[PDB]
Amino acid sequence: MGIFGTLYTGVTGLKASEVQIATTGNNISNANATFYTRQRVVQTTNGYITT
Amino acid sequence: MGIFGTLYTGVTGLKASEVQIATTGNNISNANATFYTRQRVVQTTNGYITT
Repeated sequence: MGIFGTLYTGVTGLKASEVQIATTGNNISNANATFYTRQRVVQTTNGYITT
Repeated sequence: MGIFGTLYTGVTGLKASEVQIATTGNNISNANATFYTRQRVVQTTNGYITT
């Protein structure tokens, strides 16, 4: 029962914190400007069902 | 056959405690995607008895 239960709580909980932490962290530490911005990208799709 | 229930009654408080715990963290969970409002869980009963 507990194998996946407890596991993913730690996985999800930890990620939520460090990410936002990181996002703010360097930006403030930088004499910030903008000559680059987040790259965004997409994943190809597999076949799906409709009978 | 009876102990089946004996396990289950503990499972109620057990899993109810499990589910309610998971609910709080899930409210926290995926904040990278901006904002969110809520979900909720409930218990149920019906007509007249008292004993």
